[PDB]
Amino acid sequence: DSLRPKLSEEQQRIIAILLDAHHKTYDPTYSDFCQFRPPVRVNDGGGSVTLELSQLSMLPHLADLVSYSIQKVIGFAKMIPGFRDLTSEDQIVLLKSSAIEVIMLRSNESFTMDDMSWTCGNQDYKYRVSDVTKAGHSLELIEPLIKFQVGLKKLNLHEEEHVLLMAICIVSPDRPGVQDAALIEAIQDRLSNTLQTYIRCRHPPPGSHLLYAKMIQKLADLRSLNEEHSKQYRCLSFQPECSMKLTPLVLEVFG
Ligand SMILES: C[C@H](CCCC(C)(C)O)[C@H]1CC[C@@H]2C(/C=C/C3=C[C@@H](O)[C@H](CCCO)[C@H](O)C3)=CCC[C@@]21C
Repeated sequence: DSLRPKLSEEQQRIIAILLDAHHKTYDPTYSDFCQFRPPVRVNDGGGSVTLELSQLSMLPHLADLVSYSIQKVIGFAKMIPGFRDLTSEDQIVLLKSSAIEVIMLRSNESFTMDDMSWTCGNQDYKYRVSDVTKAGHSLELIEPLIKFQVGLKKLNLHEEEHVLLMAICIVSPDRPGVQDAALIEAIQDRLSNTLQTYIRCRHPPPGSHLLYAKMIQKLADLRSLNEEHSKQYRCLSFQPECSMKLTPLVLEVFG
């Protein structure tokens, strides 16, 4: 063929709602960042696990940034068509297991290939590999995280595809501990069908009909980064007085 059905009225509403949800929960001016505990950058040119763990100089700032981001994700998820139809128990399972992956996805909007930084930013609010090691993380997370960001940037997603990919990430029927996997799968399928149809209808050439499979592959990549973050957060958590440098929400979500 191959067939290019038009977006239904419902799929059109779904996309409008997700776009609106993202515009209300993602500030592209980063104007709240001055409210976070300030960034501190110690002398660590090369760049010492002992010193990084001793000082955790960027952790209060980046933990506030991540906590703030988790709050925005909860807000976004609440607006996903169908999410509120789930049990409060399943909503929380989905939120806590996807939070770090959605933060990695939504952070792509501040990421720039100009210098491979998340520029929120300023100079104070520009985050590089070395800022992330100053928060207690190691290259086994950071280097594939940068690779992931570049790979995602190069998909050149429409904002519609970006918000759908975040929604699909969150409403995933295979997360540990979900009860109503069938309901979650139904909601995800509706979103996935919307995304597939959108790409067919609206995405030039085509056939860049590998775009959907490239997007699904990013979801698998995110599971990997999630396991590695979990390992590294555990070792950060062993640092005496680390909990003062985090926040209640971060402690709960990642504990
Ligand atoms: C693995 C890290 C998170 C976990 C850190 C922790 C200390 C909790 O383990 C990194 C993931 C990316 C993260 C990062 C920027 C993330 C952003 C996400 C968005 O929510 C922000 C939107 C703000 C408006 O709503 C903005 O795009 C920046 C920079 C430098 C590495 C990290 C701190």
